[PDB]
Amino acid sequence: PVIVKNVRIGEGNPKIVVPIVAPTAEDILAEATASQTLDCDLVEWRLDYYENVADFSDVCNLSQQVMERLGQKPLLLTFRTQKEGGEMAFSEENYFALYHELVKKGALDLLDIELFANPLAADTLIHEAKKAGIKIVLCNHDFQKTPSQEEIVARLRQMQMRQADICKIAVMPQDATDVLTLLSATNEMYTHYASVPIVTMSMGQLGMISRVTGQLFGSALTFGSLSVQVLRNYLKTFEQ
Amino acid sequence: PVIVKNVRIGEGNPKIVVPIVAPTAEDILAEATASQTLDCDLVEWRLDYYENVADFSDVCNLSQQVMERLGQKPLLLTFRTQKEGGEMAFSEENYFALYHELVKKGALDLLDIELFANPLAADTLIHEAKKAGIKIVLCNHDFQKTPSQEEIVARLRQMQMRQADICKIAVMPQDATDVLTLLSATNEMYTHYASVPIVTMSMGQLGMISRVTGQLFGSALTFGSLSVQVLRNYLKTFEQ
Repeated sequence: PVIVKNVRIGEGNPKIVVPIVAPTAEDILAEATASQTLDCDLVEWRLDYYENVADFSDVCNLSQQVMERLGQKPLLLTFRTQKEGGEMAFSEENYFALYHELVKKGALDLLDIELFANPLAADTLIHEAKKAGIKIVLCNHDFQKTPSQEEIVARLRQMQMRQADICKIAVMPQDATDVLTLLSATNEMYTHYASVPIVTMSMGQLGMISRVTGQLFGSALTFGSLSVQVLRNYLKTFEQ
Repeated sequence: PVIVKNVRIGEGNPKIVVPIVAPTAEDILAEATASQTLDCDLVEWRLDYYENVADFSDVCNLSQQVMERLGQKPLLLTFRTQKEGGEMAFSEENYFALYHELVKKGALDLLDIELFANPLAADTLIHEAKKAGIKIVLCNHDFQKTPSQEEIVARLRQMQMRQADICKIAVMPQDATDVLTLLSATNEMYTHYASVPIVTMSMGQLGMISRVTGQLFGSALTFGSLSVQVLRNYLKTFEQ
């Protein structure tokens, strides 16, 4: 169980994550302040939405102001790359340079790193982040399709092998079978291979059940904009 | 799609069944009247709870009174046998004799017959009930375990082969894998073999999700005492 600011990720009910996707600084701070009265456990600031994300110092400073308003909720920072659903084109070099800077002079508790990004660069980044006390979330997103159950499991297993603190995968269902594929992949990974927390979801309207069944099948985080209030309520209903 | 009093079973969202399990006629009538303002689509009266179920004429008359109070919601009549989770010991002979009288002198829209009951007696009953315009629900309940995915499918296919209007199976999960097994069995039956509506569920707290996922995986009916209020709300949230 990964413990950050008293939030026990990988224990009890799935912890709730709200994303900030606002593009202006002013709205990003407002929504951070708003999280203080939202029924969630942590906050993900999505970097690839931020209009000034190419200014790495602006981002580091802004990250400080966001943290100050979070009422001691963990702050996850994520630059989702374009090939996995992200908002903007970004060179690999800028991808790793931004993260290295946040690690040095930014505020954050967890760092999102895509499994498929340049591993040599990513591994070096991982150790620099961990040294700073940042928890690592390795992750993969397929927004077009659902890989086979074995491939989802293999990807989750490769993240754990790369010393992820938390392994995450999101896949896009095209029918109800794909949702089962994701749910089963989640169950197999969790019961048989996982010794760190894992996070999975089947995206879209078809995969929505995957966002409230985390306790049953072994998914330790769920993301809420399903809204965060409905999410907590639904988690309690399906609580084991 | 089985259409009964305008309830289109097998289309759109899962239709909600509220059971009546009160033991006295007084409370059974009270609950039938109360269903008129409950957010449900039909009503199952569990005969095996009824203190006077052995008085077949009393049951026939009571069913008439129940019907008058249903605001034109379909009435499903069910005697669940002990071996399948029922409330009382009851001979095979009295089980068929009860249903036969109901077919002739009772009021009911759907009749619940268990797959494993004496099939020759059961088939003769089925044609008599259909002749009286009654829909047949062939069904199986395992309240202690979950059979293999293939067996669940085979039982559902056997129910359809015996000319069921609706095929139903409830199984008992012992872990998360068992719930998936049931959900997967549902999906496979629905997509590859079903030409009549099917109803599936994984019992208990573990399998609670299978009560709100009918539209996604192919289950046409869901039962709520989850309460009927919560159920409809939850069906709308996960609606496709």
